[PDB]
Order: sequence, then C-alpha cells, then structure tokens
Amino acid sequence: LYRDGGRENLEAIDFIKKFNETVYLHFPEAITIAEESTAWPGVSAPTYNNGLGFLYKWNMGWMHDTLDYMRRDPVHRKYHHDTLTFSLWYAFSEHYILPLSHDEVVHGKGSLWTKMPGDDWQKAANLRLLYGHMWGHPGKKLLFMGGEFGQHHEWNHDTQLEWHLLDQPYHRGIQAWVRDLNHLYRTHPALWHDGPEGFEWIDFNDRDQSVICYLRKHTDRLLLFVLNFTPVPREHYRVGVPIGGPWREVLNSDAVAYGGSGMGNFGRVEAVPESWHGRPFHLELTLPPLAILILEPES
Amino acid sequence: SWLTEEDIRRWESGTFYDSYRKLGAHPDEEGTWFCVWAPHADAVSVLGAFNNWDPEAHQLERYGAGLWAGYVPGALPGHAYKYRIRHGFYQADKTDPYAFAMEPPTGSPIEGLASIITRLDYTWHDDAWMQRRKGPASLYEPVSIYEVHLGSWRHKQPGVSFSYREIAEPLADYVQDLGFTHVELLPIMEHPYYGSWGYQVVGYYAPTFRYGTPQDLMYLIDYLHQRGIGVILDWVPSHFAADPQGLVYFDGTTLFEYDDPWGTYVFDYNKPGVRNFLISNALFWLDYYHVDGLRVDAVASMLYRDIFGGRENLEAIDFIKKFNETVYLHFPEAITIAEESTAWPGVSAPTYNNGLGFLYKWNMGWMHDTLDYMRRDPVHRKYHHDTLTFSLWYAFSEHYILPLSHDEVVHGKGSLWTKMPGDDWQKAANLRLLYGHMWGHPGKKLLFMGGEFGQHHEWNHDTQLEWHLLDQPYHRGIQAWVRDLNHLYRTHPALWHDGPEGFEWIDFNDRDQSVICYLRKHTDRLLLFVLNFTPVPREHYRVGVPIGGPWREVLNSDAVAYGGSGMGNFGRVEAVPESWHGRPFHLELTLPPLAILILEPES
Amino acid sequence: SWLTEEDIRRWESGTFYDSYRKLGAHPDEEGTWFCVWAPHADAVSVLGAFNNWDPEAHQLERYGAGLWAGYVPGALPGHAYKYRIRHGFYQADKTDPYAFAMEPPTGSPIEGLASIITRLDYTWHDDAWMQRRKGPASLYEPVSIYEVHLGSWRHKQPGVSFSYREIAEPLADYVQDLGFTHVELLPIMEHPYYGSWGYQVVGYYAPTFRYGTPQDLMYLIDYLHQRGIGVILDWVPSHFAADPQGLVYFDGTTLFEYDDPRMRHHPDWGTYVFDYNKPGVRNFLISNALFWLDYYHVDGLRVDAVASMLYRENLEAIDFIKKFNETVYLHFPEAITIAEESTAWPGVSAPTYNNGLGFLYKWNMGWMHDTLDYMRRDPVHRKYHHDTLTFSLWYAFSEHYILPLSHDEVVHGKGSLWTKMPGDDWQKAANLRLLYGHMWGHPGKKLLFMGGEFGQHHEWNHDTQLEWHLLDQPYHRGIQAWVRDLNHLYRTHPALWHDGPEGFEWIDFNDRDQSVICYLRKHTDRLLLFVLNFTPVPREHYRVGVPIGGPWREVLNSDAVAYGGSGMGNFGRVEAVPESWHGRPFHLELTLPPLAILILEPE
Repeated sequence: LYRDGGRENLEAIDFIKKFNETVYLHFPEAITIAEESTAWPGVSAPTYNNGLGFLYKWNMGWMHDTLDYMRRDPVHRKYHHDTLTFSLWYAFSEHYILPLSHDEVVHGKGSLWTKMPGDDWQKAANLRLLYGHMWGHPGKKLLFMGGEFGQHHEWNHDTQLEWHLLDQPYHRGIQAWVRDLNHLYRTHPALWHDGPEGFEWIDFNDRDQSVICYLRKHTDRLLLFVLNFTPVPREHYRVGVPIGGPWREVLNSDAVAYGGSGMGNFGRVEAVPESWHGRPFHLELTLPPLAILILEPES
Repeated sequence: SWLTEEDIRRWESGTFYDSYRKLGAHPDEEGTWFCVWAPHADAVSVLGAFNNWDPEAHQLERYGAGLWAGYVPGALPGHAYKYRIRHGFYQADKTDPYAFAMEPPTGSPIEGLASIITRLDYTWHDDAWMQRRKGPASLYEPVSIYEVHLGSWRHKQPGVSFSYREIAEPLADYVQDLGFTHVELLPIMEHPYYGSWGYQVVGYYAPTFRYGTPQDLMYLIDYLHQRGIGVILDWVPSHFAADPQGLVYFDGTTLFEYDDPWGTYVFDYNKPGVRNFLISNALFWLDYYHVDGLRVDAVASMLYRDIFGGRENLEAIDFIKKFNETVYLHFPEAITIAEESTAWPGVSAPTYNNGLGFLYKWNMGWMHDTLDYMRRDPVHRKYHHDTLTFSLWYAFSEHYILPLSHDEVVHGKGSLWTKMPGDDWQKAANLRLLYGHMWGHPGKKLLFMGGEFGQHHEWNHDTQLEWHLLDQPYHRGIQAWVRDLNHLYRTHPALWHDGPEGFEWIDFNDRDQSVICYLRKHTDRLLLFVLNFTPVPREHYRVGVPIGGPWREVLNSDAVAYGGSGMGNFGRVEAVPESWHGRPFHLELTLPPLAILILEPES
Repeated sequence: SWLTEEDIRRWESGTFYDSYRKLGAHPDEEGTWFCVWAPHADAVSVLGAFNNWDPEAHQLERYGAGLWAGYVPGALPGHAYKYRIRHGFYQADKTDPYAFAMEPPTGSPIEGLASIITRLDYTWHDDAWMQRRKGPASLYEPVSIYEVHLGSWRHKQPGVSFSYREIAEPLADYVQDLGFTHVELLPIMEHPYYGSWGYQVVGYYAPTFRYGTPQDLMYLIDYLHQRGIGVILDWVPSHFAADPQGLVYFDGTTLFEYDDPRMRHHPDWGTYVFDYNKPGVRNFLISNALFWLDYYHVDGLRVDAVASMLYRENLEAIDFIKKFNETVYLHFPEAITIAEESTAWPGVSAPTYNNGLGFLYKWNMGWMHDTLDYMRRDPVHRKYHHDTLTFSLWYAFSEHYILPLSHDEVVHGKGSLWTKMPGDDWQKAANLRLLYGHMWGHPGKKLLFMGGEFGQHHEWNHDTQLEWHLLDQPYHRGIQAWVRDLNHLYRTHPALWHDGPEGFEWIDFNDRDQSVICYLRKHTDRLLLFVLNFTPVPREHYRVGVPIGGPWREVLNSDAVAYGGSGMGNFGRVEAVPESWHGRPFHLELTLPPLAILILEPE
C-alpha cells in the first residue's frame, strides 16, 4: 500500500482491488484475507465502497494489545485494564479474524506458553484463559501449530513440533480446552455473528479485581463470559444477566479435564431477581483462578 | 405432612414398595421435598446452592421411625444437594440413597459424585410393546438375549462412548439384523468406578451420568421397545459400592450394613428399611423405565454366609423370595433371572413350592462343560465325550438360559474365538459349531458383545469392539451364522420348548468320531441335529430317524456363506426304510468338518 | 390508517406478494386489525365474542381496490371471529381467507372451522440449515423424499394422530434411520374434509388444527432442520374447497372464481378454479407461496394437477405459474418448486426465459406408469413387454424428474405396492426390492410414500395408521432394510447425483427372453454398475461388459439374506476378464440371483 505526490502506491492499490474483484468474479465462494499492520481503512470492505476488497483482515491490534496484557504479571494487570477492555472499540471496523501466528512465536518473541507469566500451572491457566477470550471475542479464529498444546519453544521449522509434551497433563489439557472451544464455536450460533449486534457488555469496571464480563448473542441465543485474570478466586461474585431463570455453565477453563484447580459452578445456577450491572436479574458465581467461564441459559 | 401415618407404617413394616414415591428429592413448583432414612441420626440437614451450603438453613424434621422429611423453597430441578447427618460428636456429608440422578462435580466420577434434583417426567410411545411382552409365557417363546456394556460397545470417537440417545438407533438396527429378542444391560446404575462395569453401585435409583440424562435412558428403552426389543437390566442386591460419601455408615453407624461384626458392603436383609429400598428399586426400574427384566448376579453369595450353626443366610433367602413375589404381583409380565453358581435347587421355582421365585436361571454348568469340552483338541475330544453328553442330565432341573458372558471373555480366560483350538478356519468352524449346539441345546440363549463375530481380543471396557474384524470373511460368516440361527430359533417352535418334551436323543455313542445326534420336537414338528466335532469329514454316516420320506437341510454350519468348506447334502436327502439307532428309517448323510447340520422332514 | 397508499397501489397492480402483512387478522395488545378483500360488497363487518357477535358494532370501512379495513378494541388472540358481508338483499357469514389459524369451536369431528385471532411470533433455531440449504443446486445433490400424511403416519392412540410437536421426534428419528433427505407433507393447509387429504383447502394461510397450533408446526419444521431433514409442502393453487362460508362467492359475487359463466365449466373441478386473470387472486395465491417459505421456513412446494391449470390453453394460468416460480426464486433463491403434470407438457422443469413453466422438478409419471405396468406382469410374460422397461430411458432426460411412487398410486383399488407385485410372498418382496433397486439406479430424484418402505399389504387408509405391526415379519423389515441401504448408497456415491444423459450408459438391453438389464451410472471417475434379473430363475456365468477392467466389488445385492433373499451373489471381489462383451473391452462373469438387482463398484 505505501511506497514509504503521496506515499501511497496506487499501482498496488489498484492491483489489490483488481485482484479481489477478479477472484470473487471467477470464484464467488473463495476467501481472501489480508494482513495489514498499518491502520488502512476498509481493508475488508468492497471495492465499490472504496475498500481494498478482502473478505477478512487479521486483527493485529487485538493480538498485540491482548498479548501485551497477558504478558504482564497479574499483580500489574490491575493497571492496564483499559488495554484489555478497549480492544472492542476496534473489533467491528473490519470483518476480523483474531490471529495468533508463526510470526508471534519466532525470533526470540517466545512461545505463547513462554509469553505467559508465573508458575507452570499459571502458564497453562493464562494460556487457557487467552484462548477462551480469543474464542469469546468477536471475530473468527486462527491459531498456529503447537499453540494448541502450549509448546515451550519458539516454532523451529528445521525440526518437529513438541509432540512429546502431549503426555504431560498441562499440555494435553490445553489441547482438550481448545477442542471443546472449537466445539462450542461450531455449535452455538451466538458466536457466528461478529457484528456489534452480536456483542453486549456486561461489566468492565472491575479493574482492581481484573474481571471482565461480556455477552455474545444471536436472537434467542445467549452466551455469557466471565473472565478472572488474577490467581485469586472470587466468591459470591454477582454478574448481571438479561434473562432470569436457570443457567448452566457450559465451559469452565479451570475444570480438571483441562489441568485446572477444579473450582467452578457444578449445580444449576439459578438467576436472582435483583438488578445488577443495570440488568434485571443476576447470577452469584464463583470465579476460579485465571479461568474463563462460559454460561448458557437452559432451554 | 410430607409423610402420612400410613407412609411411616409401611416403612416400618418393610411393605413400602413405593418408597421412591416419597423418599429422596421430589421437585415442587417453588421447592423440593427432601426425605431421608436415618434412624440413628441426631440431626439431618439439606445443603445446596439454594442455601449457600448452610447447615442450619433447612434442618430436616423426623416424621416417623427413622425418617426425616422437610421442604426447601428455592431448591429446583437440576440443583445439586447433600445430606449432613450428625452422629453425636461427629457429622458427615452424604449422598441421597434415593437420588434419581447424580453427576460428578469434579467432572471425574472417581473423585466425587453428587445428587441432582430431578424430575422423571417422560412421554412414552411403547404401549404396543407393553401389551405384547409375554413375560412368564416367554418360557414357551424364543428368548435370545444380546448382553451389552453400553460404554464398551461402540465409540463415536476413540475413547468416547455413545450417548443413551446416540446408541439407540445403531443398537436397534444391529439387534434386529441379527435377530436377538432382548438386550441385557450390564448395570447402568450410577457407579463411581467405570472399571467395576457398574457392579459396584452407589446410585441404585440413578442411571449413570456417563451416557446422559435419565430421560435419555428412558428414550433408549422406549426406542428399543418400539423396535420390538426387550431390555433386561442387571441388578445388584447382593452388595453396594464402598464410598465414604455413599451408603456405607449412613447415620455414622451401620445402616444398610449388618450390625453384627464383599464383607461390610453386604446389605442387611434383616432390616425392614433395607428390604423396602431394595424391593422398591426393583419395582422402580420396571415402573419408571418400563424395564422388561432384572438379572441378579452372584446369588450364591446372598444365599450362604460363608446352636444354629447355619451357613445359609435365611434373611437373604426370604428377601429373594419376597423380591420375586413382589415383582410378578406388580408386573405379571416381568422377567427375573438369577446367576447362582451353586447347585441350589429350585432357583427358577415358584416360592409356593419353596423355590427362590426366579423365572430363569443361568445354566453355568452347561457353559463350563461345553467350553471345557471345546478347548480340547479334536484328537482328544474322543476321551472327553461324556462331558458333552452329560449336560442334558441337568438341562431340565431349572428353566435355563444357556449363557456366554463377559465373565468368560476376560481376565486371561480369552476370547471365545481364542478359546477354540486349531487354525483360523478351524477356530471359525469350532465357534460355529459351539453356537450351533448351543442353539440346538435346550434352554434360552444369551451371547455377549463381540462373541457374535468371534472377536480376537478379550473384552476391554476402555476399548470398543474390534468391528474392523467384520471385514475378514470368517468373522462376517460367524455373524451370519448367528443371524441365521436366531431366524430358525424365532420360526421353528420345536426350539421354543426347552422341557424334556422337546428333546429326544438320536445317538450319543459315537465316541471315536465324536458325533452326537439329537432331536427337538414340539407336537408334530421336529428338528434333527447332527454334530461333527472333528475336522475329519464323515461320509455315508447313517442317523436313525422317526419319520421316513424326503428330509430337508435347513442349516449347514459348513456352508460357504458362513465361511465353510461347503461340504453338505445338497438340499434333499431321502430317508431309507432301514432300521438305524433303534429307529424305523434312517438318513445317510455327509458330515462336514467341525460342522452342525439342522435337518427337517419335508412339509 | 391501516392501509398505506402504496399497499392499495400494489394490490390493484397484482404485486402485493407480502399481502399477509396487512390482510387477515393482525393482533395488537389493545385490539385486533381486520382487513378483508371483498370488492362487490355493500357492507362488511367483523363478528366475534369481543362484540356480542353483533354485526353493527364494527363495520369495516371501504378503502381502495375493494379492500376493507377496521380496528376492534378488545379483540384478542384466541378470540373467534367471522366476517358478515351484505350483498344487496342478501347477507352471509364468511371465513377469513387470510386466516392464520382456524379451529373448530365445537371440538366435533364434523364442524365449521372458525378463524381465530392468532400471533405468528416464533424464534427460530434452524440457522445452520438455512445458511447451508441448497435449492436449485440440489440438481447435482442427492434428493430422497419420504412422502407423509401426518395423521395417517403413526397414531399416539387408536384414532388419535400425533401433534406437530409429538410427531417431531418420532418422524425425524424414523427418516434418519431410513436415510431420506426430505419429507413431503400432504397439504397441511386448513381443510374441512379430513378425507380430502388436504386438497380441498379453505384456509390457505392457516395450518390445520388437527395437529396443533401454528407454532407447533413451525417447531416441527425447525426440529426437522436441526436434524438435517428438509420439509417440502404440498400446495394447492389449482382449486379451492367448496365450502359455503369459504372462498366461494366471497363478496356475494364471483371473486376467486372466473367471472365468466362459460369459462367456469371445468372437468377437474369447475366453478372452484382460481381466476388467474384477477390481480387480487394473483396476490392471494403468490403471497401464500412466499408466506409458507417465509413464516414456516419451508424448503419446497409441490403443485399437483398442473394439467388442470394449463388447459381449460389458459394463458393466464400459465403466466401465473411462470410468475409464481419467477417470484419464488426471486425471494428465496434456495427454495424448491415441484410440479406434477399428467400431460406431456414440455419444459415444466425449464426456466421461464426458455419458455418453460419454471419449476425445478417434474414428477416422472411416465416412469411410474411404465415400471408398475411392467412389474404387474408375471416373470413368464415380462419377456414379451421388455420394451416397456427399457424405453423409459428415452424419456428420462426431458425434464429434471423425481421418480415418484405416491399415495395416489396405492389407493382406490389400485392396490398397495406390495399387492401390485406378482407371485408368492417371497417373490413379491424380491420384486419390490428390485423395483426399489431400479428406481434408485434409474436417473432422477426419488420419492416414496409412507408404507412402501416396509411393503405394507393394505392400501393406504387415511383414517388409520400404517400397518407397523407388519414390521415383525421377515420380508417387511428386510425391504425396509434394503431401502435404508439403497439410501445410504444414494447419499454417498456421487455417480447417482447427476441425472443428466452424461450420467447414464447402457450396457445391455437385448436380453428379452431372460428379462435382464445392465446399465451404468457414472460421474467423472466414479462408476456404478447395475445388473437386474426380472425372473425368479437365477442365471450363472452371465457375462456383462464393463468399461474399466480390474477388481470389481458388489456393494449391494437385493438377494442378500439380510434383505430377505435366497442369499445368492458373487462373493467379494470380481475380476474383469480382458475379453470383449457388449461392445466393451472387459466383462464380469456374474451369478444373477432370482428377482434381484446387483450394484457393483470398481475397486
């Protein structure tokens, strides 16, 4: 896009547009995705809207900010709460694919696992938490090889991935957590719509306790996300909800099946009809350490 | 009151056979009723999310002798709950013995199992099957049972069992194609240890979570019934699992256990309360789950215990007798089966004749003898001929089910296929013969998963059967042989009557060539069985017969469709009006290698 | 007011294809709006419990285009209503043509159906189905339709049909077990005479009360979609029901019927044909097609007796038909329209711009008539009518055809499909499997009506449920098993998806004496070989030329014992012989079983 008259290469800008126009004309069901780390607008927008004509754009903003927040020690995550929450002001500017890629695990940048702070259990917890947020956050999902076990070293192409790590519990567990995350994504239509209608804020000001609650909805369907970014478990935590009635937790990052502490809400979580976070009802939940809770109303 | 004075009167009497209607957790629109049996308890409390696990929020009130009852508003279906029982200085958390559903809070059963408030509403579509089932009349009907472990049978993905729902349609299609009449399910009752196969039971009133919700199991049974298949459930009244959390020392003292010093996990049949819960669970499965049958295992462990000096546990014998009486009174068309490995007389006999009151008894003697005979090599079968012939002597003391089961295909005993001697063709031949004689032999039929195709590997609950073996021809042929056996069984009534009526010997004295001929006959109809237990083919072998004329070859084990050499008698054999085996006529037949021949007079 | 100037403009044009947005009864929490089209009425009023059934309480106001509108406070959902129309000297009570639900207030089996204020609100969960649903592209995908009458299919109790909800889980379970892709439901629109089967329609916009409320039906379709089954609706634009309060003489004059006295006379119906000249009729009918695809998420519409529409030539009907199909696919690009036309009217399945009628599919009745006629004959005589079987292929590519076996063909003394076939029971079942085998092999999509899949003896009786009790017998479960396996083959092997002339090759047709047929079904590399013996005499060493040499496997054999057959076949692998036959380089030397179809695949 930029050679650096103007800095823009219009040759390239017309080439990119005529590229996308030709592809979608000859193959109407193909997909073109672009990685652009400048903030060039309307990358994912149609050429007739003056866009470049890609269908998808990698959300490099989301990843950089998100990764930067995850890297910081939880004691400090208090002071960067605005970094995590503000990612969604930009989550709808393009059709976005949240992306974790080879580029983030090379040249001393470190494995996603290595990127995570704390002791070994905490690294798996933080890494499990991130993936939970990547799937809950609006946008499609991309994950590079080896991140699904949380492999230790940066991606080395001259060799094989660390498959031996699949025997140790923490790593076979992150793989299990991703498998179920993809299953939830595939089955629940509340996650298919990455538009603003598809996302609602529940609460964002628990900045001392570093807790974040948001909702992903399509029509009747609701999915509730509560994120504990600190190793402190939180008890008797109330979270506002749109509808009352029985709620069940469909996913708990801290479940033992994933290698977690094993706290969570086992029995039916029934809504309490007291207003919370500006919502008619609320759930009083237990938030496990460094864990993501996904909840569905019962049908 | 939650409990009527009649309700307490029958609990004390041991006549409360509806006790599931009142004990346990019973949902109401604003709250759940809780009812517990705890005679030596000083206090009982219900703990749950509905009270922030507060022990003083909802203390139970004793409503009668050893029963505690109370209502909790805000406890709703799907909540997990708990009993806190206080024995003086000490209190402990316990599961509901009458829990209708349980789920593991950890996600793994072996670390913990918790009671769930449950509603058992289900709309059934099996009315047509219900009226149709024979029950006691089944003795004169064909009873072929496929024994199953639901988790072990088929996996959707490696290491993941089929749901109650997911299994329904594959199993139903499978069972009809091979022609079995019932499925017998290894204990589905909630159990902590999967490796127990369900025989160490903690939740007698709860179907195991491993396969889904209670209604899911209800759907499966409903599904199978519409398809015309019956369901027999394995039931374990002999002993209970060892769980600190469940059953054992319920009040902090002995309750389901014997007060007197699987020892200590045995039910105290003396207590009226213990028989109440046990016989109600029996009726419970027939009532709420429309179950067609119950099979009680290790009955001898109940009958015996190892001035009076008596090894027979007379408590248990009356429990068994009153168990069986109660079932058939409330369910005249149920089926009760017992496995008792002692020669206890009249297991299958009615109580009024001093029998235990079962409808069917496993012919484990037959299974032992037959199997021991067929592992021996045909060269040696000459020398063990009496083990084959002697089985008939004891074939009529009980109404019997010939049984091949998981018990015989585990723990280094080897697959049924593995048991048979010789090379692969002979192994398939031997197994085809075993089933052939087993179907011809008097008694109902039971076969466990994987035996029907002759699986190589021992049955592993952590694994799914080697269905890939169905690509090999011999395994497919054994499956077809069994399919064809059940078709003949279902159609020819000469096999329906397992009494001395239906069996006549043709010849048992061919020890050198190890051949046996016998007859199966109800009224006019007769079926001829000729068995060659040696791989050496027999030519111009004469077998005496009652009727003359053309005889038909109804089944030939050695047919190529089953994987055999194809030696046979080509359809029609003509009977010769010459005497043989003390019979007026005889058929001169060709006996294929290691094969069973079924022949019919022509009609 | 209620009607905007645009709304009256479109109605006069004949362009109001969403007219239900404004016509009929539309509830508001305070009161209900009423809008009815009656241009030749001097007065029109709404009557209901909400005004003591007094005609002068609420007289609708005449707007433009003969449209009447009025609001009634206190009219609420579930209230019953009727229109009182005055034509000069005479007045009459009439039903709402746009009624969203009709109900008998009486509950009586014979009763007036009364329009009821209804709310159509419903939240759908069939997201995945509709986003991946494919209409016109299904031409190159397998389409297997199970045709159903909801009341006749299964009974919850004797004489009691299943609800839209109650049937949902049983019907979806059954269809999945047999592998059909879509269900075609005989007209569910409100009809007075249950015996009409739905073809006499009074409430085109109202689902029939017999099976429940509108939301129940929406749920049924929703459920079926989640289960991966498509729902095709039978739709009846050719004629409306004769009921005195219905569409007949609505405003006191001709409205939906032809104004002209002469062109009213019609042989099929007469007097009750729709006047396609009128924009209002075109509005009512075309909106209704879109109404069902929109509000009920319907996948397809099938129009019967199109020949009654095309001829009296009725240009207006044909332009209606053309604009119907054009409009449908304009609003729903993945919808499906099917036509049955009992003339050889060309280009039914052809696009409007090619001078076609614009349906995607046409019922292949030529195929149906010939095949049944051929198979009605005894195998001895089929020798003399060989051309009837083979010549179907001269006509198999004129349209996109759905080979059809329907309720029409198994009623009124035409005999059940089972009844139609000759010989003893084994032979009838053998022949029925061969007919099903050939229908699946023959080019075209597939439709089978309830009861054919098990070969029910008795003709379809709408007052009863199918003879499911026949599923106990071997022949009937086998035919059902054979249909399941045919459908499994259909869904997986793409050689059968392309019904174009490229997709079919003749291998042989001149075996008239032995009445054998070999034909080939191909897509690109993929091949399927069909060998059919229409006589009970088996043929051995039969050589059949093949395009490709090498190993061939027999994927399906109608004569397999699992299907109820004698069990003859070509065991496992078949190797092509490099010697020419049927003008082909290689050939397979096969054994052809009695009355059987072999389906063979290269390895």
